Amino acid sequence: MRVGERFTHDFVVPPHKTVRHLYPESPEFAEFPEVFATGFMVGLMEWACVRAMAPYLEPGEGSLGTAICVTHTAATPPGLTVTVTAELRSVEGRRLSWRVSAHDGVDEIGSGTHERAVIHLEKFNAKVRQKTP
Amino acid sequence: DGMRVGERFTHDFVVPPHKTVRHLYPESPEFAEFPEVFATGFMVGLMEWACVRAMAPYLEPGEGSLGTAICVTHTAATPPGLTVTVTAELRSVEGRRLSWRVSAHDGVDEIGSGTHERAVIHLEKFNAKVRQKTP
Repeated sequence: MRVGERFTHDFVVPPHKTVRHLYPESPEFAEFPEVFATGFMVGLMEWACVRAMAPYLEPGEGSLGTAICVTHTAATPPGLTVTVTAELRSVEGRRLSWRVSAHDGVDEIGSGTHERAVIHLEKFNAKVRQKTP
Repeated sequence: DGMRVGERFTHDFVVPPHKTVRHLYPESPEFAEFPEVFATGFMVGLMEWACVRAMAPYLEPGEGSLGTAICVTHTAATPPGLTVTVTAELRSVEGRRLSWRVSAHDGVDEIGSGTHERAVIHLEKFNAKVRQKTP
């Protein structure tokens, strides 16, 4: 995997990726404006990075998000297409650092950095199995 | 009043099965086989929720807020059934912009921390703007 490697993916915002859909159990969010939630944008950023690195993972391997540092500079109603671009900026063995950026066809909506660590899936699941209630 | 710098709100949440990674984007084939852990996008929303709850007594009627930045590590994984405690500490207020230090632990591990910034908005003004760009 090479530094400068870019990947791009598009996503038409559906009604069910607004703030209130992120936490339906939240009365405090229930009457927030109908805009693409930051947490959903983060997941879209993660997803772009996961797709870009998938052809470089061995079988039995996966990855986890380890950091997210982004702005969220404009709001997006449902119906717009959000284009995320992910550019690999660093590879420190198991650790990958992406510059992530997103626009909704009208505005730049956010950018910053996302980081990921490559895991062995079997060894990781055992670790979480043993802190599960 | 006005909000006081250094004041803390904490906020508890039992992670249910439906706040795992494959539940953030059910439409994602690429996520459908991820381990069953609390998604970063859900932790981020939990942190916003803590900050929103802390701010609410201080907003004028018709006022709300939007997150404008998030900068957090996510350092341990959390299966469903553990309680995530989010701590939001107010760092600064500069007119409409507030800065928060956000922190989370799942009873076993510290799971993440960093910063979150929000902006106070006039809800109906903002909605009218949002419509100007709906298709």
